[PDB]
Amino acid sequence: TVPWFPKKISDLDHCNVYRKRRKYFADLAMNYKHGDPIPKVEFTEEEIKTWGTVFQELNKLYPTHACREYLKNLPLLSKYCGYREDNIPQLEDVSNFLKERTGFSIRPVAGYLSPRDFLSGLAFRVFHCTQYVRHSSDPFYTPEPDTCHELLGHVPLLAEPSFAQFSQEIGLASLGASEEAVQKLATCYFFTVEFGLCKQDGQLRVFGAGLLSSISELKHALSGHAKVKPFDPKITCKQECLITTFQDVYFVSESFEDAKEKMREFTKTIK
Ligand SMILES: CS(=O)(=O)c1cccc(-c2cc(Cl)ccc2[C@@H](Oc2cc(N3CCC4(CC3)CN[C@H](C(=O)O)C4)nc(N)n2)C(F)(F)F)c1
Ligand SMILES: [Fe+3]
Repeated sequence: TVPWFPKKISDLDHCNVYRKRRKYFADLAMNYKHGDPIPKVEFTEEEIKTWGTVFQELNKLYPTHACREYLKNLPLLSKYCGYREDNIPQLEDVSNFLKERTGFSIRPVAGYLSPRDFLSGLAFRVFHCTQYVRHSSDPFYTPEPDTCHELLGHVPLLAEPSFAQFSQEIGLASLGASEEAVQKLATCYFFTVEFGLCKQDGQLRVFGAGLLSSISELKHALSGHAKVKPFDPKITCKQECLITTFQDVYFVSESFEDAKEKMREFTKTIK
């Protein structure tokens, strides 16, 4: 039997200091329903400092590390959505920017959704995003997603039509699929959207969001010390997704158009 899956965007409704603060964010996400403006947050001074460190250090790296599509959209976000060292962008603002650019929108989320539920969001061009800020003790890498990761890792590529299409298609393929198919698609997502490298004018560049928000892993990924294989869905889908550490291997796509084509061939075989 086919599992429940959303048929319209609203069906996604059916999917000590620091701890106290995290509960505040978790409630904002839990109370949200489709159609609501995403609640705006007044960030603390410490939170803004953490953002500023992350933002300043990553922006020194992007020109030499990030793919061209990332770099194209990054300045648009400083102009329209308040991306600056001294200001944490709001999810509602970013959501409205994306809706105009590619039809993508944001929903706040408290922590992880299942891979099935997360991917189902992408089918409607909805990206579930956290709103809290990583703990100030390690700005350079965090093992759980935070708003810095969403805003600097994901958003600039969600604003690119080719990438938005690629992402949506992973979601669309997942809807009502078998457990095994969802796992394979989630793994493909992990090694493209989350931790992908691509080749542009012969150089290795970064498009993975998890790399683009981690000062330390971004540098590691292009350092020459990392293992690197071609993106090939039938092989890549078998690779373990790790969380404690830097990735043991990265996959290299040729372009967003090519990765999209490879996923189209692949998803035929898992229907
Ligand atoms: C999106 S999906 O639903 O298709 C999917 C695919 C594969 C696995 C999972 C999944 C699901 C659950 Cl319920 C729990 C955990 C995971 C995976 O965890 C993560 C962590 C994850 N982070 C964690 C946080 C950083 C960024 C990336 C790492 N450093 C960054 C930084 O410092 O800024 C932030 N990103 C993904 N996609 N999955 C795990 F299996 F553990 F690796 C989800
Ligand atoms: Fe992510």
